[PDB]
Amino acid sequence: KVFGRCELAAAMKRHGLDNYRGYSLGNWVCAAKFESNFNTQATNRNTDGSTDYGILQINSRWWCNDGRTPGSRNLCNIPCSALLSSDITASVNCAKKIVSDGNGMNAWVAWRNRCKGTDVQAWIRGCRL
Ligand SMILES: [Cl-]
Ligand code: NA
Repeated sequence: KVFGRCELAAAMKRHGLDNYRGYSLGNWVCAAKFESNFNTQATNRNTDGSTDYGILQINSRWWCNDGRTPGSRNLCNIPCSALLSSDITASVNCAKKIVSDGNGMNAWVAWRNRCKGTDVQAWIRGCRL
């Protein structure tokens, strides 16, 4: 599923991401924009052999099981395929664990490089929230 910007903002809000660990909704929508371009089906192989999955490009080295990442953990206790669903519940639940891991949203390199310090409120501007 390719979400609309405000459609994704509404779904992230319903699932409790709006100001989760102090990160406003625009931060989450900005991260999704540059990670996946709002595509739930996005996958990307990393140099280390891990893969990133879904709207927030969650990595198989720590967070989900894909059966092909040697030495990895599954700290969200989910198949990585669950992160590609049109229903973002699994991605949101796993993102809450990741953002709580100690470095906040710096866990998402694209958030640090393209969202951090920017006018992230622009990502929810015009949305009925
Ligand atoms: Cl933080
Ligand atoms: Na894994």
